[PDB]
Amino acid sequence: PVNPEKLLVITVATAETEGYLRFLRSAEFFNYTVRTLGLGQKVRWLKKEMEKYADREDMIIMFVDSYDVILAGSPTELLKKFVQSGSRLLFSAESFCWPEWGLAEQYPEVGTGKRFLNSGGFIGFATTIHQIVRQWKYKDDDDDQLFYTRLYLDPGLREKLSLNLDHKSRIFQNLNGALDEVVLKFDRNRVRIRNVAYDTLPIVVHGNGPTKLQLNYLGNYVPNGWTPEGGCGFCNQDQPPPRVFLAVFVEQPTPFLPRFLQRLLLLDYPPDRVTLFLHNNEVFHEPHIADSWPQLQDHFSAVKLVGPEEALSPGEARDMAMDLCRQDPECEFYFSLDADAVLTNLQTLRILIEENRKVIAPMLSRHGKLWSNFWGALSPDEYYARSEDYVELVQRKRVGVWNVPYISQAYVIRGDTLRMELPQRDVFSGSDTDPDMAFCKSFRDKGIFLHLSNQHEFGRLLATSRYDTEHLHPDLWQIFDNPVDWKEQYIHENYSRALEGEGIVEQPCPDVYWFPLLSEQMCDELVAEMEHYGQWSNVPTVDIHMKQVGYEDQWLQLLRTYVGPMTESLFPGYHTKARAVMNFVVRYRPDEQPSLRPHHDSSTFTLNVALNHKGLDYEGGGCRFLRYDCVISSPRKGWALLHPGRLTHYHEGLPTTWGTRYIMVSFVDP
Amino acid sequence: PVNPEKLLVITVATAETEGYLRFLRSAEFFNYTVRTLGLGQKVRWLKKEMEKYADREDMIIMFVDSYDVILAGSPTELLKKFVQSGSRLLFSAESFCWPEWGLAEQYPEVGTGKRFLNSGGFIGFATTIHQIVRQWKYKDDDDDQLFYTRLYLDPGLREKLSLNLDHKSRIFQNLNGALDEVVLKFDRNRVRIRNVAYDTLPIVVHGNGPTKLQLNYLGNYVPNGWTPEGGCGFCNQDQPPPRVFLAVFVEQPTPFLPRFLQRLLLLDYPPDRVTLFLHNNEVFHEPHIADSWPQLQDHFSAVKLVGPEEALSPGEARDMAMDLCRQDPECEFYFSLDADAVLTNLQTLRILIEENRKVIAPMLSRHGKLWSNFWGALSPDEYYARSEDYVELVQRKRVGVWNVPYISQAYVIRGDTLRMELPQRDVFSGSDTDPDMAFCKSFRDKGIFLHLSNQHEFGRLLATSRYDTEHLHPDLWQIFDNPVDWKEQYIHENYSRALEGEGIVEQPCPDVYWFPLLSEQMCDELVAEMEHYGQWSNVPTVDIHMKQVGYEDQWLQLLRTYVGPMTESLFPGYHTKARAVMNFVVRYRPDEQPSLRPHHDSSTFTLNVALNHKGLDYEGGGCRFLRYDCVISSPRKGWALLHPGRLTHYHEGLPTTWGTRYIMVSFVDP
Ligand SMILES: *[C@@H]1O[C@H](CO)[C@@H](O[C@@H]2O[C@H](CO)[C@@H](O)[C@H](O)[C@H]2NC(C)=O)[C@H](O)[C@H]1NC(C)=O
Ligand SMILES: *[C@@H]1O[C@H](CO)[C@@H](O[C@@H]2O[C@H](CO)[C@@H](O)[C@H](O)[C@H]2NC(C)=O)[C@H](O)[C@H]1NC(C)=O
Ligand SMILES: *[C@@H]1O[C@H](CO)[C@@H](O)[C@H](O)[C@H]1NC(C)=O
Ligand SMILES: *[C@@H]1O[C@H](CO)[C@@H](O)[C@H](O)[C@H]1NC(C)=O
Ligand SMILES: O=C(O)CCC(=O)C(=O)O
Ligand SMILES: O=C(O)CCC(=O)C(=O)O
Ligand SMILES: [Fe+2]
Ligand SMILES: [Fe+2]
Repeated sequence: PVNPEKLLVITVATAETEGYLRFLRSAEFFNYTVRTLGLGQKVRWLKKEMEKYADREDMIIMFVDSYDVILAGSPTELLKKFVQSGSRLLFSAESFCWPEWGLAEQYPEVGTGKRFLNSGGFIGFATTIHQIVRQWKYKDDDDDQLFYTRLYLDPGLREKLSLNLDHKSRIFQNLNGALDEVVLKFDRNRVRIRNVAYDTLPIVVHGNGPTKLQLNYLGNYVPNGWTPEGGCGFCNQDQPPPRVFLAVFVEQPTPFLPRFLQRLLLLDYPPDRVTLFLHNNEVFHEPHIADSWPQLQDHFSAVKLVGPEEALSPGEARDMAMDLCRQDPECEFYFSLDADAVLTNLQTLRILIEENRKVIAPMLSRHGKLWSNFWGALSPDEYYARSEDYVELVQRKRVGVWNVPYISQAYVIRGDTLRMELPQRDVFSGSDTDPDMAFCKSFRDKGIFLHLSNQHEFGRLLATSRYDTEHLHPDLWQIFDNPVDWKEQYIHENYSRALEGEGIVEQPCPDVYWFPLLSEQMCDELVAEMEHYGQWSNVPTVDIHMKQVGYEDQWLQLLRTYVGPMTESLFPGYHTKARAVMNFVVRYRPDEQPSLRPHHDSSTFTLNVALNHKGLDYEGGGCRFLRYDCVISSPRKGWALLHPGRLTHYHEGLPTTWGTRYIMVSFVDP
Repeated sequence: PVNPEKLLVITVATAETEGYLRFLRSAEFFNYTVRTLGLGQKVRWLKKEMEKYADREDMIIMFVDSYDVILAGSPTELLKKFVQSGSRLLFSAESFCWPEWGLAEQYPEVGTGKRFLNSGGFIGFATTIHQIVRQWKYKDDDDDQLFYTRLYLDPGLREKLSLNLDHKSRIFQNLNGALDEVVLKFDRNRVRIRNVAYDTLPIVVHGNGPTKLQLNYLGNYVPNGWTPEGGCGFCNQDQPPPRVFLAVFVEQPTPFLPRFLQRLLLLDYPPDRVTLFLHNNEVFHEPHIADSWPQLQDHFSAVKLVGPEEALSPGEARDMAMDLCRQDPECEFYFSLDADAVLTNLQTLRILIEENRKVIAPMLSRHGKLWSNFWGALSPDEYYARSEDYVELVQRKRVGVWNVPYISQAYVIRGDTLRMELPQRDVFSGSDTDPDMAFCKSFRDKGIFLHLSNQHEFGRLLATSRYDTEHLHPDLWQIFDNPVDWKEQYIHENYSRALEGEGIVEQPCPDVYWFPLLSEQMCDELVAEMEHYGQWSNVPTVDIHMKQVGYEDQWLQLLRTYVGPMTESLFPGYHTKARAVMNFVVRYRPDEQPSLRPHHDSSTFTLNVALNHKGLDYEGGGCRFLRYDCVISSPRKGWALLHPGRLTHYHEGLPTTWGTRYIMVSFVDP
C-alpha cells in the first residue's frame, strides 16, 4: 500500500480563475496536496520543478490541468489504481490523435479502449517523470502534446521506463470523443462519474477541447457540488450595503408595466445606494414611465431615462447601461432587470449579492411551464438544447447555485469583473448574434461562470409574445397569457378570501348573495373601454354587449374561473360551466333610461356587478326584489350579486336620480 | 162608436182543453164576453143560438174557434175596425181554396190580399148572421167551410146582405199560407202580432191547418204571455205533498252515475211519498246500482229495478215505468228522469208540481253551449229546427214557462192525465220513430201542451256521446267532455277556496308552497289505475309515466286549468302555460327503492302531490330541502307541493320505513 503522504499533484495556473478554484476545492475535499506552478511552456515549468525530485523514487507525482479538471476519487484509490497498472508513468488516453495525425500507426494496437496519448494528465514516479520532462529543450510556443507524444512512440524508451496509457479510463476520463460514454453516479454525500463503455469510476475528469460546458455541468455535482442528502456544497442556504446600478430595459411592449414600475419602489434594499437606469424602446410605454418617474427619482439616489427618441437598438442600450457602471468606481454591483420579469421575492438583490459570485442570476419561469431565463445546454450552433437535469432544476427538484451556460432578463454582475475582466464595450453588440446570446458568449470566452440560483422562489416571467396594443387598456385582454398577474390587478383583493369563507359574503335578501369580485381598477377600465366604443343601444335597456367590442371570450373565462366556483360554493348541489350568451353593461341616467320595470331574466342565475361608487358617481336606487320586500339600497362597486333569474326573483330596477349608473350583468346557464 | 157591451164572442168547445182555456184567458185579458157552445155540426149549434138574436140589430157577434185561436186586440178596436169595413158580415180570408178547389174562379178578383174564404172566424150583425146560419139544414158530418163558402159565392146574396172578406188581415190572421207574413210586435206589458205583408195589427190569430205549434209559440207572448216589463203572465215566480213515482232510466253508459244515485238521496222532497223505478240497460252500471241500492230502498217508500237481463228496449222500458203509475190511482205525479241529467237545484220536483201543469219539464243545457232538453220548433219531417226565440230561452234572456213542442230527459206528468187522456201503453213504442220523439208526438196528437220552465236554474246535461268504457275507472278520462262535474269529484273541495286566498295555503319551507289540489277519490283512482298497469320501472326512480298508460293529455289539462293559475297566484310575475314532458308517479317501499338521493330537477318548478295517507298506508320520511334545513315531515294526501326545480332547491327523498308511498310529480316548464 502506497502512503498517500508521498503523492503530489502538480498543476499550472497563471491566474486564480473560477475554473481553477473549482479544481482546488475538489482537491481539498479529498484532502489532496497540490503544488500550483506559476501564480509547452508549462513543460519548462514542470521540468524545473522536477530537478528537486530527481532522486525521489519514493514519490508518486500526478500532473493535470486546472482550468478544465475536477477530481472525482480519493488519493488512496488513486494510488491503488496506479499500482494495478504496473507502470512507472501512466498517461491519459484519447480517441483522437493530435497534433500530427499520421502518427496513429505508431501507437500499439488497443482492442476496445482509447488508443492515443493525451498530455493533459499523467501520473508516475518522480524519478521516471524527471527523466522524461528534463529532455525538453524547445520553444514556449510549441505545444506540450507533441513532446510527450513521440517520446511514448519511442519503442525502446516505452519499454525501458515502462510507459503506458490509461486505455479504458481507469483514472483519466477525457471528455472529447466520449461524451456519450460518461454518466454521473450519485451517492448520499458525494457524486461521481462512470464510463459506461468500460464500467470504470475515473478519478480525474478533464474537459478537453469543446467539452468545457459539459464539465461545468458535471462540476455542479462532482465531487460534492450537489448531494442528494446535503444539497449544494458552496451556496448559502441559511454596516453599509454595496452601491448597485439598477438597469431596467423595455425592448418590447410589456404587459403590467405600471405594476413593474410601482414594484421597483418596494425592493427591500436601501434606495439611497441604488442608481436607476431605464431604457424604453417603445413609444407605447412613455405614458407609463412618465407617471411613475416622479416617484422613482424621489426614491432612488440617482435616475436616468433613455427613451425611444435616441433610437438605440437593444444591444447598444445594454452596452451603455453596463458601461456606465464599469466607468464608475462607486458601482460595486450591476443589476440588469428586464421588463418581462416579475420579482415576487423582494430580497433577491440582497441574496444574490451575498452568494459572492461574479455573474449570478435568479431563476424565473413562466407560470406552470418549463421555459425559463436560462439554458441547461447548447447545440453545435450555440442554439438551445435541453440538458439532462434541466427539468429537475426548473421544477426545483434539485436546488442550489448552478454553473449554467446561459442566463437572461435578470442577473447581478460584480463591478470589478467588468473593469478588470470584461472591459470592452462590445459585450452585447458587434455581430449579427442576438444581443442576449453575445452577452453570455462574451463571458464564457473569458472563463467566467454564469451562475443560476434556484435556492429560493424568486418570481416568474411574463408572456409578452402577442400583446395586442390596439386597445385603450391593453392589460384587460391579458386574462389568457398572464392569468396570475391579471388576477392581481383586476380581481378584488378579498375575493380569494371570500371563496374560502371567513364570513365576508353576505345574504342581503333571501337567495341573493353579495361577494366582492372585481377591483376598482377593473371597473374603471371597463367603464372607460365601454364609453370608448360609444355606440350604446323582452325588457329593453341601454346596453352594450362584450361581443361587439370584442371582449366576450375574455369575460367568459372570468366566468369559468371565478364566478363558477363561487356559484357552486354558495349553492351546494349545483354544478356550473359558466355558459352565457348575454353579457352586457347597462347605463342608468335620468336623461334616457333611469330605471327598469319589474321582470324576470332568461337564465338560471344572474351575476350583477356594480361598476362605480354610490354617492360619488350617481345617486339612485339599486335592485328591488318584489316578492320578498327587500331592496339592495346601497350597492358596493367591486361587489357582485347572485340571484336566480327565473320564477322566484321578480325584480325591478329602481330609478337613478342623478349621475350615471354602470352595472355588469351576465345571464349565465340559459 | 159602437158600444162594447153589445159585442158577443161565440165559440165551440166540447172539452176544456189547454188550447181552449188559453183562448179564454186571452179574452178575459181584454175583458171580452164569451158564449161557449157545447160544454158543420157547430153550424147547427150556432144556428140554434141565433134564434134568440133574430131581431137583434143592435148586437155585433163574432164567431171563432177556441182550440187554435188567441185574441190580440181589444173589443173597442175590434168594433172600430169592423165599422170601417162597411160590411154587415165580415169573414176571414185565406190563401187556399177548400174543400172544392174549382170554385177559385167564383171569388172576386183581389189585388194583393187573400182571395178565398175561411169559416174559422167571422164578425157581423146578429140579424145578418141569423139570416145566413139558419139556412143550414145538412148533416153533422159535412164540414162547416163549404156551407158559408158558396153562400158567399152567391153574387146576389153577396150584395144584398153586404158580405165581404178580410182580404188584408185587418182582424183575422190565418196562419196557414202566411207564416212568413206574421211577426210579433212587443210592448211594455203586452205583445201582439203584425202582418208585414199589409202592415196590419190583427185582432184574431187562428192557427188553421198545420200551424198548430206556430200558434203555441205565439201563444207564449200574445197577449200577456210574456211581457218585457212584467215577465210571464201565468207562471209562479214568487199539509201533505202528493205521491210521485220516480222513474230513472239508464239507456246508455253514463259518466258519474254513482254521483247520480247518491244525489237521488238528497232531493228536497219527503222520501216516504216517492216510489222509485230504475231501468238499467247497461251491464256496465250494474256494479254502481248495486252499491247504492241498499241506501235507495231504505230511503224511498218503495223501489224496483229492471236490470239488463230483461233485455228491454228504451221504448218498452219507458212504457212500463209510466204505465205502472197510470194503473196506480195513488200515483198523483210521474217524474221521469234520465241518467244524463244533473239536477243542481234540489227543489225542482216541488216547483214543477206547484206550476200546476199537465206535462212540465225543467230546462237543462250542457255547460256553455246551446243544446238543451227541448226543441223550439220542428221541420216538415218532424226533425229538429231552431225557433226564433230558442237562443233567448236557453241563455235565460226571457224566463217563464213556455209551450214547447219537444221535451226530454226530465219532465213531471200529472197522474190523472195518464189515465184519462193518454191511456194507451204504446206511448213510446209502436213505430220506427225514436222513443223520445214518439212520446212528444203522442201528447201533441191529444192537444196536450208540453211545458218547459226556465224560471230557475235547474241543472245541466252530461256529454255521454263518446264514453270510453275500457278503463278501470272511466270517470278519470272525463276531464274534457264534462269538466264541471269532473272537478266536483276529483279536484279537492278546498282548492277553489285556496286560489281566492283565505289563508289555507301554507309555506312550510322558503319558496315551497303547500295547497290542496286533488281529492281522496282522485288519488285512490289514480293509484289503482297505475297498479292496474303493473309495469313499473339523471337520478332514477321506480316510476310509471302517464303516457304509456294513456293519461298524458288528460293530466296536461289538469296542469293547464288548475296548477297554472295556482302558480301565477303564488309567484307574482310568472306566467305559466303548464308545459310538461315528464309526468309520472313514484313508488317508495323498502323492498326496492325506499329513498331518493339529493338532486335537482330539470324544470323551472315542480309539482309534488301525495297519493296516500301518512300513518295509514306507509310510515317514512317526506321531502327534505338541504340548503334550508327544512323537511316536509308530515305530508298531506290531497295536497301538493310547489318548489323551483333548479339551483336553489337541492332536495332529497327521505326513506320510507314501512308500507308503500305514492306521489305524483310533473317537471313543468323545462
Ligand atoms: C378587504 O378586507 C380588508 C379587511 O378584511 C379591508 O380592510 C379594511 O378596510 C376598511 C375600509 O377600507 C378600513 O376601515 C379597515 O380598517 C380595514 N381593515 C384592516 C384590517 O385593514 C379592505 O378594505 C378590503 N378591501 C377593499 C378593496 O375594500
Ligand atoms: C276543507 O276545509 C274545511 C274547513 O275549512 C274542513 O272542515 C274541517 O275538517 C276538520 C277535519 O276533517 C274538522 O276537524 C273541522 O271541524 C272541519 N271544519 C268545519 C268548519 O267543518 C275540511 O275538512 C276541508 N276538506 C278536507 C277534504 O279536509
Ligand atoms: C479529509 O479529512 C477529514 C477530516 O480530517 C475527513 O473527515 C475526510 O473523510 C477526509 N477525506 C478523505 C477523502 O479522506
Ligand atoms: C179590463 O178591466 C180592467 C179593470 O176593470 C182594466 O184595468 C183593463 O184596462 C181592462 N182591459 C181593457 C182591454 O179594457
Ligand atoms: O337594475 C337592476 O338592479 C336589475 C337589472 C337586471 O336585473 C337586468 O339586467 O335585467
Ligand atoms: O321524494 C321526494 O320527496 C322528492 C322526489 C322528487 O323531487 C323527484 O321526483 O325528483
Ligand atoms: Fe334582471
Ligand atoms: Fe326532485
